[PDB]
Amino acid sequence: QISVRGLAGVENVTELKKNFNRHLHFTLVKDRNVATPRDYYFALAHTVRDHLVGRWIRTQQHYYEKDPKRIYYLSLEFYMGRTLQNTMVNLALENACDEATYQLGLDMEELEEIEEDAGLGNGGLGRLAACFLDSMATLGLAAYGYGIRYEFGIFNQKICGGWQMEEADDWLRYGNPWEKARPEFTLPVHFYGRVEHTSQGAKWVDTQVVLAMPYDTPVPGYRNNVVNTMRLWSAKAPNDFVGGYIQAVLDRNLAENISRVLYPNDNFFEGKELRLKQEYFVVAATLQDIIRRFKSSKFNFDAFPDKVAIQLNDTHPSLAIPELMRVLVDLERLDWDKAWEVTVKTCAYTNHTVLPEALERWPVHLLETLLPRHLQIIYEINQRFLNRVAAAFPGDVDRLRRMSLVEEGAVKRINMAHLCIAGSHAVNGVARIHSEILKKTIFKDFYELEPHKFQNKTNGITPRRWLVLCNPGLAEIIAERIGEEYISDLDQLRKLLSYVDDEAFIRDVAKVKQENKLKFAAYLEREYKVHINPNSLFDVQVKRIHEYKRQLLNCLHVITLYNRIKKEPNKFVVPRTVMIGGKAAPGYHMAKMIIKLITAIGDVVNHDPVVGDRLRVIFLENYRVSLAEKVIPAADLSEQISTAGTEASGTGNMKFMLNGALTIGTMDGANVEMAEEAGEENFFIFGMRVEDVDRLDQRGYNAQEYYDRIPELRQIIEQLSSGFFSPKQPDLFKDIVNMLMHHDRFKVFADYEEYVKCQERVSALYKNPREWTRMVIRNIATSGKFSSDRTIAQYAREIWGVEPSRQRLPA
Amino acid sequence: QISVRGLAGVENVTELKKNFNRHLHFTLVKDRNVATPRDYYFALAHTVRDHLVGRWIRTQQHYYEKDPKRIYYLSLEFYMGRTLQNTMVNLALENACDEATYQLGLDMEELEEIEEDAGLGNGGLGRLAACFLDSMATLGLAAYGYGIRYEFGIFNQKICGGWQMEEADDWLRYGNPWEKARPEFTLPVHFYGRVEHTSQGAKWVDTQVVLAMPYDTPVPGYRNNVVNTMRLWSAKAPNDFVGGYIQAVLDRNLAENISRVLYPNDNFFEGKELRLKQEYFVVAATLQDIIRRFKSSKFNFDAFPDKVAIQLNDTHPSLAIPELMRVLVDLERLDWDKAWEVTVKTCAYTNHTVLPEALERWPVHLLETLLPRHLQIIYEINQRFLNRVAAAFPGDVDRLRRMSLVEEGAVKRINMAHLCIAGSHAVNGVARIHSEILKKTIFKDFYELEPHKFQNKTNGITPRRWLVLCNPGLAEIIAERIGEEYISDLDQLRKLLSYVDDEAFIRDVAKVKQENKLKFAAYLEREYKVHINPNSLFDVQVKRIHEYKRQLLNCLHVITLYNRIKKEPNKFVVPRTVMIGGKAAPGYHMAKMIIKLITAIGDVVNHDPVVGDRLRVIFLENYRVSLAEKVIPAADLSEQISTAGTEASGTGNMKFMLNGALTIGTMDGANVEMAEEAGEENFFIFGMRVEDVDRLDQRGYNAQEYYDRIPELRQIIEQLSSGFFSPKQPDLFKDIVNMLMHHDRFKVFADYEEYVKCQERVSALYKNPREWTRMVIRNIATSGKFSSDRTIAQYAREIWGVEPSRQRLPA
Ligand SMILES: OC[C@@H]1O[C@@H](OC2=Cc3c(O)cc(O)cc3O[C@H]2c2ccc(O)cc2)[C@@H](O)[C@H](O)[C@H]1O
Ligand SMILES: OC[C@@H]1O[C@@H](OC2=Cc3c(O)cc(O)cc3O[C@H]2c2ccc(O)cc2)[C@@H](O)[C@H](O)[C@H]1O
Repeated sequence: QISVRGLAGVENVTELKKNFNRHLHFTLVKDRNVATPRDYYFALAHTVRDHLVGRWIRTQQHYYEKDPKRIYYLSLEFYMGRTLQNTMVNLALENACDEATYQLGLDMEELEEIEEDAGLGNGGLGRLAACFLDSMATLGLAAYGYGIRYEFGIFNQKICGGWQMEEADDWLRYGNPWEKARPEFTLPVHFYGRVEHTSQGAKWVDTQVVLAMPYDTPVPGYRNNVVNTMRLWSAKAPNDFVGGYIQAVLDRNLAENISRVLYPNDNFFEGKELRLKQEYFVVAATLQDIIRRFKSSKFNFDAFPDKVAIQLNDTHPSLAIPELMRVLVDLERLDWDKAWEVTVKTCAYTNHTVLPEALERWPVHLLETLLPRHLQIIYEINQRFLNRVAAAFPGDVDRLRRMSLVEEGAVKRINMAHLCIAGSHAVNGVARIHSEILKKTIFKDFYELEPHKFQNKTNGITPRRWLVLCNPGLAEIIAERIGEEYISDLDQLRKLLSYVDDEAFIRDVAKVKQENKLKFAAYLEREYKVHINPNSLFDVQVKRIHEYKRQLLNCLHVITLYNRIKKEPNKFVVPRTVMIGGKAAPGYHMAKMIIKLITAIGDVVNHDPVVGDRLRVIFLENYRVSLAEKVIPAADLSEQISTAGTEASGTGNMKFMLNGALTIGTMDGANVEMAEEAGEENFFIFGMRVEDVDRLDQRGYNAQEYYDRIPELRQIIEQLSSGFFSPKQPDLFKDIVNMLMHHDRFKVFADYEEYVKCQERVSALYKNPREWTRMVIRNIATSGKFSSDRTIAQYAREIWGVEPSRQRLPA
Repeated sequence: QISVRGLAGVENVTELKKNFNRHLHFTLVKDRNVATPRDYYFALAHTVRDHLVGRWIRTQQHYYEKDPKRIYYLSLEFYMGRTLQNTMVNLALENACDEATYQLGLDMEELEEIEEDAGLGNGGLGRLAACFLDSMATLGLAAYGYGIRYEFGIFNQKICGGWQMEEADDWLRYGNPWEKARPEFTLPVHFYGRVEHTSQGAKWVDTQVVLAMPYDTPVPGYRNNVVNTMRLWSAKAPNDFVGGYIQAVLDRNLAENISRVLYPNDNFFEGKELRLKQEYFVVAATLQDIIRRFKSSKFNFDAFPDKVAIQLNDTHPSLAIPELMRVLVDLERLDWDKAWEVTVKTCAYTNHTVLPEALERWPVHLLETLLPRHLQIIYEINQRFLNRVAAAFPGDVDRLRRMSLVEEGAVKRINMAHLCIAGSHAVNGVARIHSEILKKTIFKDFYELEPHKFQNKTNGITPRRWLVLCNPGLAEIIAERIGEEYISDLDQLRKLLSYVDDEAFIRDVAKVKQENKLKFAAYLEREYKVHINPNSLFDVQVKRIHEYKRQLLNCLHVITLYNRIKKEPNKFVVPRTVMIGGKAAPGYHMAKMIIKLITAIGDVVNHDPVVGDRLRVIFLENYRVSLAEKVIPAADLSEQISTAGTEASGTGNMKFMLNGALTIGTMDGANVEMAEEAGEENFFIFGMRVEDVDRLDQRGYNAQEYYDRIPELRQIIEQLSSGFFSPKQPDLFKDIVNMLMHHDRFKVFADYEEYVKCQERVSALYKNPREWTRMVIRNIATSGKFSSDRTIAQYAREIWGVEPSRQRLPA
């Protein structure tokens, strides 16, 4: 039906129907007469997975015999989403499976809606991991994702009475047809115990054992026949063990609780023991796998960093550094100095945030108890690292205190970021502005000691999931003009600037948007019986709910729009559907209040007969990867409105740009590079830059000043306090008011005026559909930099020391 | 290679090799080069399971369209063992799979050793369930096994320092290739809450929900193309739910603990709340399934007992009676009287023991809390039942007290046996002597009220698992003489009496035994490096360790044999390997002491150079279904030595008889019917009959009398007390001595003298191998009565009201 979806060859189609029917019979043990849509989805999934298998075995045996340098991407999050569509796209089977299912009397897109998200992440860091796996496979890297097979991913969000309610994300209830259990490669992980020092140095003894059972999931490259592996570990009680026999069997649960659930904190450090156990579990099992694979290869650990790269996604797997030192010194019996040389050449660290509340600072007592040998190693790392600091900066005692892996205080803690910098040959931020901030502020001391350590790798997104999968309409009109090479060479989208005056392309770009908006409107109607005006500007802020992301600033604008209509009812305004969605971490009270305020605004705005269909505010329930794939192709305006200096990069920004939305944003994270790529005349940039936030911090942020000088702001704060948006609970939003007036770390009121005025420019442009569409073409055409293929090629060349390849494997 | 194993057709073999290789590639995702024997086992299992699938779908759709009466066998235990061999035998694929694997360079029997027992039972009651499923499928009954999918079956037994140690039976670690998850047919089960009485009668409200997820396993009949279903329920926390979000997700474990582990009590009632929850879980989910299947059939609950039989394996699923009454009255709104008429015509009860410690007597407070509506219904059942008792036996107030479902005392309890008799149209014992005892003693009052209720169904064993699978050598020499109809018509073994003087058959029977003994000796050598003299009489007592089963009496004989050798070293005796095995329930101290005494006797006997290879005592570790299949075909002498009146039936007795062992036993359980079938001249019967035990109970059992009058007994008791068998812990066996001398409920010393003398007759016959073998032929030839096909045909005709059929399904 669509070119970019590939060929429905008569042979391909007849085989797929045959294999579909074989799986329905032998795999599902179902007759055509009793089979539910869920059975049909599973029959298709098994059929599509069969097509991976030959390439999956051949890829791995190609890496065995050719023995390239292996890349290990360690993350406590893989935010993978659904696998069925992505697999069909990367194997060129989408049109064949669509034809095959149609001939069988089935709608493939209804079947796709049955699959559970693999929601094994919180947000950007998690989704980055997932985009990276896709790009490493597409660039033919010998790459392995290593993580935890959480039984429960990020909670399912319900909205009840306008409030977030959390349900368990039981994603494995009907099984996972993609993964292969590898219980034969199960490994032991140790906890607690103590250290004895003997003639053969240190031994870690009297430990409790937890087994790590790996589950392998295929990662297909784009039409290159490469299939890499994501290995996720599952916690299992060891074989051998007052409540007696029954209670001892039930107590197996405690060890298995290690892989039970994803900690739902986005950009926030909660120092829970169980979280620490998850971090060590993934590091200990993974490094045993890496060492085993290293020893059984073509030929001493001198060559270890020429055969191994360990990339640490944030500080979460930071214990890989002391764990690698433990295995090399305590088990392989290397000298400390050689072990340390190997470790630093093997490991690199990615930082994702500058917010102090996000930094991992584990109490020393917890490490003493859980991981006694790791604490000893961390102390020895610290002594030798501070010895090098004293030699470079003699007598700079405060530098010694600031740089230490040990933080003094009521509770002594280990700074895991300091451990990562000390134990890694490369440290990177995730956008140029963030990487510079790292060198200027939080890691200034480390930058001065080792300037060549510090790099930038600007984030990207995979144009497979984030254009070809989610927006086939837009992929199609682009391919019709420039062919298909752009799908793994996204800089070719620059060829689109040649069509900025082409009436046909202009018509087609607006037509695809219109279709995406009618499809999203229909989804909202089907699933939730929510009606939206599809002739409205779709104004979309989707991301985790946080003070720094300033959903509240969006809230102040929505009420401004409502209050201007009530003041001048007869005055024409561009109709808007304002859509906000995202999950609040369960214990983040302010975030849960903000969700309640969005729904409360909706309760007034959406029922005012003076407003009617000119303005709608809706909270999108259960924002996750599959919902991103539906709403982002439907968006006209992308809200990227973080306080300047607070969003390290963002990736949602890059998805919206790729899918034909215009961006309203601050000069923050990758927004700066996106505005540089398209031209700032093609971006709605507003608000304080980093330097203006710093100047305001220097003289003190007084929010009362803004309230006193802006009548429209005062009216809104007064509506919040007096109970206009909570008439039966008039003091409901006291906490939001009090934070905005007195405790606002993110300076919401300081950007209010520039934001409202910038929003006026957005509406002005929207009234001119031709010029709106021409500005959209200028955005899409310059989004190529933001491909994760670009990001990964930089990692491969500048940190891992390996060369990418688009060249195909032979079958 | 062997006729009874079927045809290795060139086409059959080439297909199996093709499907083996397909599963290795697509199912296991493995190359020939990396594949372990475990992978090869799984490739074969998946290949063999594929052959079930067509027959499995067709059988179930045949029952849908033909709508016969359905039989529901409710058991908290299915002791199934391994499935791979049984499946190949029942589909006639054993020789083809053997040839197919041989051509692939693989030993099918090594592959079979990789499969985990489905050890979802304790002993006889559990194994009876399993034999019954096999026979119902072989007799073309529309039968369903309903139970619990325990994550952990009966514990793995290790012997450490001569002591039992329990390990968790992690039978699902590598998956179960036989079962099909049916998460789509998940049902809710309710716990706790309270009852409100409204205008529409009673409602059960404010309950906690646990979901029951069914797993369906195929049950193949013998070469009749019938494939029935065993449905096992798995506990799952409901969708919707101070430790906050993380703790609430971890707390899902508590509801899922319901299907975590099999209670390892054989013939003993432990009143644990979690056990009660398991009983209600299996009853509530099962009866919802039954009611749904009843409503969606060819046509009011009047016809319900013409379409449904519920068979209660012991009192474990006794709550089916009040549960069926709850659904019919509270949900379907039937009058009490009609509901009760339906319930009694639907339900029947099997009793497995007369021992008071085994009877389920649940505290009323526990039922009040867990199952408030069920307690109300049980009270109303009791009132109406005792009203019928008062009318039949006016003024017999003590009869009213003895028959009540309610037992008065410090703790008021419900007698679940009384509930079963009241709520069932049929009650059966499991051997003629046991069924008569029921009518004469524990259920005398009930027999007088309703004599036509009380039946006998003598236990049986499936000659598929217990002859063709385990002893193909013996199956073969029998088929060579009488053909193969005996395999599902076991009374044809009577034709073997024609060969009692045939020199060839006599030679062949002794040759098969000799081969079985060399194969068992080799297994013991391979797995445990234990050496046994294969030219010794194999004297075997395998069953759960209990005082009533009198492993201790076997112990007194072994030491008698040792003490006679030491007294007269030069005197020739028939060499013996004395083998004892079985599990002790973890909390049964006396049972664990007995295991320790068997190993302690071994520690002396097996190292005395005067004894050498003339006598060996060994404890067989981890007695289970797969180990029964190895040792029972190797046995010369079957020990069945329970105190007369205590073993309801036994089934181990019947296995040994089928496999060419002679029996030494009491006139207890089915031993009486086995001696009647073969002729008592062909059995080594000894000891008190029931009437002699009763006479001893009447004047008081004084064990000191026996000790005072039997010098050989006194010597042994003195060896036990003085520390001869525990030299470093001389008082180790004080508890055994004290129980034997003062508290022995099973009168061990009273049968000592007759047992030793009967054992002398066994040895005398063994010295004459021709006459031993002729007596064996007379045993095998008369074992036909003991087929579970015979037992099931009786259930079908005399309780369920359905006609068996050996006729085949068409494909
Ligand atoms: O940001 C400031 C913090 O926010 C809230 O607590 C949490 C912070 C948080 C966040 O800022 C972003 C997230 O994605 C997640 C967060 O989780 C918690 C939290 C607090 C209590 C818990 O039960 C668990 C975590 C506040 O409740 C807390 O007082 C404050 O320290
Ligand atoms: O037979 C007499 C009983 O035996 C032991 O307890 C148990 C009995 C028992 C049995 O006779 C056969 C079995 O298969 C299992 C049995 O389990 C326990 C038992 C006691 C304590 C526990 O922790 C659990 C069960 C004795 O420890 C107990 O004192 C006594 O009442």
